[PDB]
Amino acid sequence: VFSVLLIFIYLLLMAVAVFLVYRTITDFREKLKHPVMSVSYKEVDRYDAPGIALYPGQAQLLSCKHHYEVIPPLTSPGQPGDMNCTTQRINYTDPFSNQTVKSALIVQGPREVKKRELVFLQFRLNKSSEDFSAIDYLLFSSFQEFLQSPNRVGFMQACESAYSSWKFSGGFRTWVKMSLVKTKEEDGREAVEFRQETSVVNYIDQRPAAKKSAQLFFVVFEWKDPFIQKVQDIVTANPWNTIALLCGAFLALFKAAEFAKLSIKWMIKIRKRY
Amino acid sequence: VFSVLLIFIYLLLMAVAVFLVYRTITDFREKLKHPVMSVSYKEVDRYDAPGIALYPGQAQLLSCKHHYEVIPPLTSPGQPGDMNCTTQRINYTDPFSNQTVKSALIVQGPREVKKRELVFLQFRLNKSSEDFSAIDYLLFSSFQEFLQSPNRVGFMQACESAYSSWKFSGGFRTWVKMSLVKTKEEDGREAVEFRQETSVVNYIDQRPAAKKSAQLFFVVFEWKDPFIQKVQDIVTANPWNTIALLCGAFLALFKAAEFAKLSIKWMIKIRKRY
Amino acid sequence: VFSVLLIFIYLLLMAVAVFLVYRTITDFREKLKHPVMSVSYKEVDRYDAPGIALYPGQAQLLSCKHHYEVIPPLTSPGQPGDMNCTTQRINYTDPFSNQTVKSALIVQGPREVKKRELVFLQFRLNKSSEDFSAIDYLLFSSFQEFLQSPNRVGFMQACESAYSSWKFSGGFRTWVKMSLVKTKEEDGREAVEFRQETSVVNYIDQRPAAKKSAQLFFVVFEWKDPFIQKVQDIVTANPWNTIALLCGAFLALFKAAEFAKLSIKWMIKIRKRY
Ligand SMILES: Cc1cc(-c2ccc(/N=N/c3ccc4c(S(=O)(=O)O)cc(S(=O)(=O)O)c(N)c4c3O)c(C)c2)ccc1/N=N\c1ccc2c(S(=O)(=O)O)cc(S(=O)(=O)O)c(N)c2c1O
Repeated sequence: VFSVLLIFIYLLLMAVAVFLVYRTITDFREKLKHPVMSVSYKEVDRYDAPGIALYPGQAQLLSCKHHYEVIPPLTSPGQPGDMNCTTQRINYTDPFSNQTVKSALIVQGPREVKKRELVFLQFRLNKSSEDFSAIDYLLFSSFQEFLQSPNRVGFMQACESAYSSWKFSGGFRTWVKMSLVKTKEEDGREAVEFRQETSVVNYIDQRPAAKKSAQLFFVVFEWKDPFIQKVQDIVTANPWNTIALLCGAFLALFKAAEFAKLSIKWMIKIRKRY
Repeated sequence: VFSVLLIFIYLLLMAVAVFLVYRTITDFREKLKHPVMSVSYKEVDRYDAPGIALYPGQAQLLSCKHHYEVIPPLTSPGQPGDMNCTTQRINYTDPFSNQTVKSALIVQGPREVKKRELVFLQFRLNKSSEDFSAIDYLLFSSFQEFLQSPNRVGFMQACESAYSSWKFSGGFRTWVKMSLVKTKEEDGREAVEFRQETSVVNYIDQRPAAKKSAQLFFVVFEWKDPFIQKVQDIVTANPWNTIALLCGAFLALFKAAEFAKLSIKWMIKIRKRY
Repeated sequence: VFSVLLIFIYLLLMAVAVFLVYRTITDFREKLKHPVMSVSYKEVDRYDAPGIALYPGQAQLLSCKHHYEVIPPLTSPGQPGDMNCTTQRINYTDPFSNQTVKSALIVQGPREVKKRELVFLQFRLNKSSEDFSAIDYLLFSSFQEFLQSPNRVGFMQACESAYSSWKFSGGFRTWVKMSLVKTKEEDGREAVEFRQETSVVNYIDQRPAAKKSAQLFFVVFEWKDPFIQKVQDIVTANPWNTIALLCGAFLALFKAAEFAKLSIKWMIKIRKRY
């Protein structure tokens, strides 16, 4: 049976090999899916001029100011003037219904983050029967790409279908801080997405001191921090390394079996002593 | 007196082996206490009816509409009517103080994200000496489960102790989104957590145009996107692979020692040439 | 030509070795640029008192109270009283411009999260021509460390440079919630950051019911959850040469090649049999 004992060592080795193979294959199956993610933060000297698409509707733009200081100056309510920005009016068909042309007002944003550059926009809307005043706006990465790239309808259609719009209220100013997150998929595209944290500041009617009762909106756009987020869905399943380790483990089993065979020859000598 | 020269590389090799073992055990110990995080997404054609747990207390319900258009239509002030919602009133002893009982009403939330159906409901509360108005509310995964599972009080106690209880103001509309994140514990249980980003839009007192001083609440629940987040806690450095790695390193080190000793025998022949 | 064919195993071996070296070099050179992020949550029985800094300017505090009960009490606004907080006024020059000296107040935060401790602060401000009333506040890890550490101006300069400041409006309260995120940087250092999610509730003017129309701001500070969130970036393998890995793989592969070539020598015996 001693022959069967050496084959018993061999069968233990084979069972270990079977367990190793099945464990490794199921581990590789699991690791192919459920990839882990990594986040890296980069710094930018000055953000690329972003694009803000407003949808005022029946409300006209009173004053747009590109203010460098982090403290905007005083304002004269309902006083047209002080327009030193860039604006383009567009008529594009929303993909949702292909029946309502959603007029858009496209405006350049702030670039110099380190000088706390910000954009101040004032809007006036004559009282109506809406019962709820709101404005919806959208953000996209670059404005010069929009201006230069032909078929602007196409670019903003892609923007609207891809990104999301979050409306700001009326009757009190809204402070908006933007942040950029870049994600890479299997196709190697650096998709850019925007995030914002809002902080509404109430507006005082004491300054007007009039009976007009006309709703006013104020928006402030600013860059939160120079840091840009970059999320990568990293993959830790390397077929070549796993195959190399599998072969190494197989040959380790075989060579440990050779060591055990040398020990079993020692034991054969032992038996010969007895 | 050269056997020590032959064993010099042997002792260096054993030092290498000790260093490798210490480093590997330290790495495994560090890895067993620092699990990694992963995130996954999916496209879902129809969400499961989420829970609604408004706690009016002393404010009655005037209207609750299950709209299917992203833009709710015009609404008159006050004038209760148009009840097209499913409601269930439940009383349960608090799970924190066991002193007070908070009467709650449960509503069925939007299901179709693709049609972007919203639920728009409004409450009014007569003048009171509170001087501050606000209504609590919390969400849970499903409403049909709660309707069917007996011993409701226990389910609500668990939901309240687990899910966060948010608060929405009174006096203007609070467009509230939703989003689901699902996590798997080491046991294997699936825990679903709600998170959302509210958006406040102001009311207008012109529509009432009366001296009533009555609160007019307004809430709009809506699904954000057809993406359900999953967070997974991946554990790296499984033990069998590490053991196989260490054994293979030992075998390779010993075979390198044997090859080096054969080459040292050749070099000793060379020395014999001198 | 049979000699070359006998070495053909060697040609394939050299190709495999080139591929393996290139793949491992590129992979482990690419694995340092983007490490892997890991997260965890720690439960804390009771937080360390944090320091809450405010910049009232022309505003004067009216009442600061700690409230262990979840529901804060109701009072008559406009009457100073019930001051049960600790404050240490400071006057320091900001780092951004080194020209504006900004007097700042500091108050003790809520410690016992389990007992539901919330800090209630009332501020009063006379009507002016500002047209936009807001107060910006900051959070630092522990007020006590500030009291103990000399050169306190330096501590707040560092705090202002590091942390971000977000303001709350004037006219309705704000129920600020706080949470702590700890991240370890590569240089053996731990950084603590504050996160929050505001929730504004409208304030009712019925209590004054007078023509003064003075501005009142109400702030509540609470702890979101006792959990502290730690995030750390960790690497994969840090050998800087990983010479042992590929060396052992190569030696194992070469010994396997030697055994297969002995088998091919048996095959040479075969060919001799023809
Ligand atoms: C020594 C060392 C090892 C590792 C490490 C290596 C591998 C690994 N996991 N996986 C694999 C996978 C496959 C393997 C294969 S294959 O399947 O056939 O391909 C074969 C073989 S083998 O049979 O040849 O052994 C393997 N061992 C394989 C393997 O280990 C893991 C998880 C870890 C990592 C680090 C490491 N030594 N690190 C050092 C080592 C030294 C450092 C030194 S020192 O002055 O030299 O003391 C200084 C400094 S400092 O100046 O920055 O302070 C350091 N940072 C030092 C340092 O970081």
